[PDB]
Amino acid sequence: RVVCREASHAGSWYTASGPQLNAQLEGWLSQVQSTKRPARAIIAPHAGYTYCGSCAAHAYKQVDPSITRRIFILGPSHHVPLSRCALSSVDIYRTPLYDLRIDQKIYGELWKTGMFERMSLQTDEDEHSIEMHLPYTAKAMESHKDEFTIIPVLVGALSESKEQEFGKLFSKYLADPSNLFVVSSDFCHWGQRFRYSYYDESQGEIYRSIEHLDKMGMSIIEQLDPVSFSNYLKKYHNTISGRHPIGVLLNAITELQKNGMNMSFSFLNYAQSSQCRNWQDSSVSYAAGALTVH
Ligand SMILES: N[C@@H](CCC(=O)N[C@@H](CS)C(=O)NCC(=O)O)C(=O)O
Repeated sequence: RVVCREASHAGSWYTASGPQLNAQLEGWLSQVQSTKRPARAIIAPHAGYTYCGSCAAHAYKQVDPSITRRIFILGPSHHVPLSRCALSSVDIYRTPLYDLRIDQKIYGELWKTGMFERMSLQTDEDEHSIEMHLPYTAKAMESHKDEFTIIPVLVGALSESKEQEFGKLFSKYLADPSNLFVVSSDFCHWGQRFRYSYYDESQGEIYRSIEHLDKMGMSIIEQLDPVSFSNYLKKYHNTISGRHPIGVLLNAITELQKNGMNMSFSFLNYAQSSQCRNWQDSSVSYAAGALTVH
């Protein structure tokens, strides 16, 4: 049995040198003023750090490392035909900063729901959408580096009913101030290379239409409304890569509202990998945001 998941995208999606990566993350985090501490959930991108690291800092700066003790990371599956969610087979997730330990107690509880499959080590290491949050998490939590655990969850192509069921399942954990939910997603992938060319001419340039479409989705997320978000996906089919983890989060939020809790979500930074101006251009969008529970 292999006990460690190697940092299989280090050096290609982010800097492999621990000390240099540490300084790069520190630099991006220093440019952000914390406004939403202590975040109970964040939405953050999963592209290479050269493209999205500055944006992701706006989410990670909202984590209060003196409060958060367990960090769920829900990332969408890119390679495998997964219809449910999957849990890791290893005990430790490596990063160039320091290695992260999976919460064995919660992993046992989750497994006993019967709702999860077990992803192989090969599946685990092939996916990047969880790994891209490990260095940032390690950096955000370094002042308490030996006092927190992670709960990695691979999120497949969930049906609406599975988004509802997993949302209700995770809601009991979302209600605990010691827990943090990292919801991994990029926003619009625009261009012929993505077979996506939706364009609202009332917005002007293509990149402004992309910004408007993304921000329609971001505003719906801020309305805490999973049905509205599903309807928006059905209407425009925006290529939001973590739409299923987001659907899980929104259903968890509505479950907590039914239990009498009150919540607020705010997006804090929006960016595009480039600015599309003609039909042959392509770009990927990034958005960072935080959920506050009082
Ligand atoms: N170096 C990595 C990452 C490259 C990368 O991050 N590309 C951007 C687009 S310029 C991106 O957004 N990737 C994640 C996504 O498409 O959602 C690779 O070769 O795939």
